[PDB]
Amino acid sequence: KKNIKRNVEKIIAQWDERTRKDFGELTLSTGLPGIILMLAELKNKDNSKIYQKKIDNYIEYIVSKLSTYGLLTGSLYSGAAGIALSILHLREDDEKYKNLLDSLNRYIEYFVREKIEGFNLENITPPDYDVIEGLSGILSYLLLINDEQYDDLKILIINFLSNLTKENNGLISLYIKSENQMSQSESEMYPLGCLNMGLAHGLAGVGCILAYAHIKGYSNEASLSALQKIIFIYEKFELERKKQFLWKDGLVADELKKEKVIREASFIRDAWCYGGPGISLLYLYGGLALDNDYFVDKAEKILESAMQRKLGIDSYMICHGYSGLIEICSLFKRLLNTKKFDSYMEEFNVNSEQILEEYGDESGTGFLEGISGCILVLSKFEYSINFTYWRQALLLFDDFLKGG
Ligand SMILES: [Zn+2]
Repeated sequence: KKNIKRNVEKIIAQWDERTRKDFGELTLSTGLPGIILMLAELKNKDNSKIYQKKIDNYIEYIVSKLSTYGLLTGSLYSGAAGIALSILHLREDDEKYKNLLDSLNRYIEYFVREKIEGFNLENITPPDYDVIEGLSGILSYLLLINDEQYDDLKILIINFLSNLTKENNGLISLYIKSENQMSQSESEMYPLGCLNMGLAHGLAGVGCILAYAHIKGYSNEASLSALQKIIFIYEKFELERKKQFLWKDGLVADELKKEKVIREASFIRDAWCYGGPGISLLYLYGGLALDNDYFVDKAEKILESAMQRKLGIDSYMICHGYSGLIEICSLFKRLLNTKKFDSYMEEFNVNSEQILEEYGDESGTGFLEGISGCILVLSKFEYSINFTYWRQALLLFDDFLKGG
């Protein structure tokens, strides 16, 4: 289909215009890091020449924005880790990429080490630890670096996350007080606060990165116990019978302190960020890292269930849309050689032309919610060799069974 080409071309036009006119532009979420990945993934196509040029332009632009306004964050989705991920594949092509990457890496270590030092536990909020803004996301990038000089950093973060699964105010740790919720409306959903149970912002994300850390060579008894405790909490608060393979977004103090779910949710959905699809990654990675066939078998059922149901799905975006679910299924097939999701993947690719044309102008061009995320997904069905590490940003680990 020649429609990816037209669409890409118009994304380049918008970004060529912007790159001679905002914090947002430098983020993986909505900005150039995402556009760089999308374009870099299209190398086999005829216009890779032009694409590498735009990529190099957009990198130029990024470094002069950094060397003027600096960086405030090391985060995967808003900061240095996402900028570094978007160009990691380019490292050995020229020293300009290597130098820039080394700068990003020193900044990250500085930033992480500084964030851990100043951390106040009874002010814990998801951007502290999570995938989008916190350490889990940062570690996801760092584990791609083999240079042994980041070992202490890796374990510093691993211990820190593990420690957050310990009991506190009686029992607690990763529990978020109501005033510590990310948004006004969330403070109001959870007047007594909660344990966030999503991949993007909650316990599943922390669990995944610890399983992935283990298989990359980075674990101890404390982290393996943390992983275990997390999967144990997922096994415990799983909803029942007809709501089987479902979890609420958050568990509240008393639910936790009585070990049974009490009040029922208003809105559960099937997303990468919250719900079954994301949660299946925890079971998959726990299962594989812990050598537990039950966990692995179950991850499959959790995802299979979500694909059948598509709860709250009304777009093709990555974060909480159908492209997200589809990409998680593609990972299962890569790691397990399962055929369980083959019809869902087939159907999506059959429908591709329509997906792009009806994609809103409304959610922008960016990775996490915009059309370029969707183009990444489509592009790797068409040509499955990944030139980039984009999937790392979603905790989709193609190297999970490659060793250390
Ligand atoms: Zn989302």
